[PDB]
Amino acid sequence: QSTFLFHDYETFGTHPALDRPAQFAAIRTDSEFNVIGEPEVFYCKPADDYLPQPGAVLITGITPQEARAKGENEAAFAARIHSLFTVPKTCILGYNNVRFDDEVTRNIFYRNFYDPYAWSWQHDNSRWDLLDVMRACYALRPEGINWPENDDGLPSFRLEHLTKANGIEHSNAHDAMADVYATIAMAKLVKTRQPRLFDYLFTHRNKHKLMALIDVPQMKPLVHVSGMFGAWRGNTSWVAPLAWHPENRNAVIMVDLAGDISPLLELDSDTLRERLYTAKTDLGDNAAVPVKLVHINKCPVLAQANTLRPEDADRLGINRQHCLDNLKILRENPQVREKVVAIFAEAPSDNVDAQLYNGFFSDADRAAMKIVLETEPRNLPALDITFVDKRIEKLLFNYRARNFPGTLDYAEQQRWLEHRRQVFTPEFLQGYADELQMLVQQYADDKEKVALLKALWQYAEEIV
DNA sequence: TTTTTTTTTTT
Repeated sequence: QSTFLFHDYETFGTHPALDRPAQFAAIRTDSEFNVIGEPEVFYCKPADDYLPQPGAVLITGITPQEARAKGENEAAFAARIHSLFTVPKTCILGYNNVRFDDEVTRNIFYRNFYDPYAWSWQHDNSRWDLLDVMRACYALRPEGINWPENDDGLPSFRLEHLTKANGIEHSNAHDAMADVYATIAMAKLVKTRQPRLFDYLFTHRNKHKLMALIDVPQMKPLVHVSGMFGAWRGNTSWVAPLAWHPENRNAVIMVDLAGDISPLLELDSDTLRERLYTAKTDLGDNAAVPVKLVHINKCPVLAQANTLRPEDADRLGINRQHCLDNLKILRENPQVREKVVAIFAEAPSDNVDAQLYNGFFSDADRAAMKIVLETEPRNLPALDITFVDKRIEKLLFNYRARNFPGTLDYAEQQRWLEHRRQVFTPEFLQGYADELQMLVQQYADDKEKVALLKALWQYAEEIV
């Protein structure tokens, strides 16, 4: 039988490729989300070349020390996660996971000699994200479920706010599992209150399932939901697919039909290209370019035209007319599509860890890495295999120097400290201080928080 | 199998 898999991370920072993980959580589930298997949780040892960015530690409450003690080396952290995720017929998911938690999962596998995509592709493996489903469910069919309004009075879509607003427990928040359960809790709330909707979002999660909606030459008007539209509009507005992104066929070029199209008609690409790369403030007394890219491969909420009903669009405030007129004009303008699609025809990182998306690895290397996966820590020095990619030869030096310091050789050991020297440069460390200071000054009142700010400096000493 | 500015989200 096919299964879901609700997972969650706790990291030492936002950026997946640079900031490292700290904790993991996961639960296997059936077609109706009921709890199969043993709840799995590990910790990840932070290597001797990285300092957690305070903000992460303050909100997680998880110090590196704790992780160094409780946790396994990143290789095992990967392996153990890879082994859960490689299970066939699985829909691996979480909250914001596609935007975040999964990326980490990629960079981990990338770092530790694995396929960072296969886990959500090979042997009938898919993925999903409830965050969009919440926004959608509020936007279109909010019957039954509660949604919390903020200070100003706009709907929140935090897990911590949605849980407390739906009876689900979230004492001990930002605790790997506590989320993973409270994450499942919502799926059963959406399959209950609007399975009508749920199955729609679900079945159309896959790439090939989305093309059904996207009619490009004729520009069929679809309903879309992203946080990018913002809470003020209920994260919703109709869109018309102009074209497939020139340099990235995983992206479709859409038009916000709720906005003011005229710029598209009354400017050239090189201005529009400036006007959409213009920020929300310095676009002064003008209109904003109502264009956006929807990425098909990222479980986007795409629905059929009439899905959004007059009962809903009135509740929200989106102006049916404007979107139609604008469509009429867009279909009556076969050159809007000309420049807009030109815009996206203008095309680099230095650190190997962030060098994930430099294409893919050739079948020659795919083997060569899988063979490095066979080699026991002993023989990594010994084995002679040729590599096409320059990224691997680098990755292998780090891989050993973090996960297996015992394997290091007299020279390597001193190259590693010379790396650590280039990493931990005086002023760079000073920053860390200024930050810790400023924060402890900010969070001076609290003792339990400061307790961490202390520990991070303690860590920042001994590690250096 | 893959990636500048919206907006909100997770750590």
